[PDB]
Amino acid sequence: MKKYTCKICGYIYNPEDGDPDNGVNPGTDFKDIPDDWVCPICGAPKSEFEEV
Ligand SMILES: [Zn+2]
Repeated sequence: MKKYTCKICGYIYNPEDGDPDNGVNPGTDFKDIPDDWVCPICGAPKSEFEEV
Protein backbone atom coordinates (compact mmCIF):
# COMPACT_ATOMS: atom_id res chain seq x y z
CA MET A 1 0.00 0.00 0.00
CA LYS A 2 1.08 3.52 -0.82
CA LYS A 3 1.27 6.72 1.16
CA TYR A 4 -1.11 9.54 0.26
CA THR A 5 -0.71 13.26 0.95
CA CYS A 6 -3.09 16.13 1.46
CA LYS A 7 -2.89 18.58 -1.47
CA ILE A 8 -3.89 21.41 0.92
CA CYS A 9 -1.50 21.02 3.85
CA GLY A 10 1.01 18.26 3.11
CA TYR A 11 -0.11 15.78 5.78
CA ILE A 12 0.89 12.22 4.90
CA TYR A 13 -1.48 9.31 5.35
CA ASN A 14 0.74 6.29 5.94
CA PRO A 15 -1.31 3.08 5.65
CA GLU A 16 1.06 1.27 7.99
CA ASP A 17 0.18 3.79 10.72
CA GLY A 18 -3.44 4.48 9.89
CA ASP A 19 -5.18 7.29 11.77
CA PRO A 20 -6.47 5.32 14.74
CA ASP A 21 -7.62 8.28 16.81
CA ASN A 22 -10.15 8.93 14.06
CA GLY A 23 -11.07 5.28 13.58
CA VAL A 24 -8.72 4.38 10.73
CA ASN A 25 -6.81 1.30 11.78
CA PRO A 26 -3.22 0.62 10.74
CA GLY A 27 -3.31 -1.42 7.55
CA THR A 28 -6.16 0.51 5.96
CA ASP A 29 -5.61 1.25 2.26
CA PHE A 30 -6.51 4.85 1.47
CA LYS A 31 -9.42 3.82 -0.80
CA ASP A 32 -10.98 1.92 2.13
CA ILE A 33 -10.94 4.82 4.64
CA PRO A 34 -14.56 5.90 5.25
CA ASP A 35 -15.32 8.75 2.89
CA ASP A 36 -16.31 11.18 5.67
CA TRP A 37 -12.79 11.05 7.15
CA VAL A 38 -10.88 14.30 6.81
CA CYS A 39 -7.26 15.33 6.94
CA PRO A 40 -6.39 15.47 10.66
CA ILE A 41 -4.29 18.64 10.14
CA CYS A 42 -6.41 20.88 7.92
CA GLY A 43 -9.79 19.16 7.56
CA ALA A 44 -9.55 18.61 3.80
CA PRO A 45 -11.75 15.83 2.38
CA LYS A 46 -10.30 12.66 0.80
CA SER A 47 -10.81 14.17 -2.60
CA GLU A 48 -7.85 16.47 -1.85
CA PHE A 49 -5.44 13.63 -1.37
CA GLU A 50 -2.88 12.10 -3.85
CA GLU A 51 -0.14 9.37 -3.83
CA VAL A 52 3.24 10.45 -2.54
ZN1 LIG B 1 -4.54 18.61 5.07
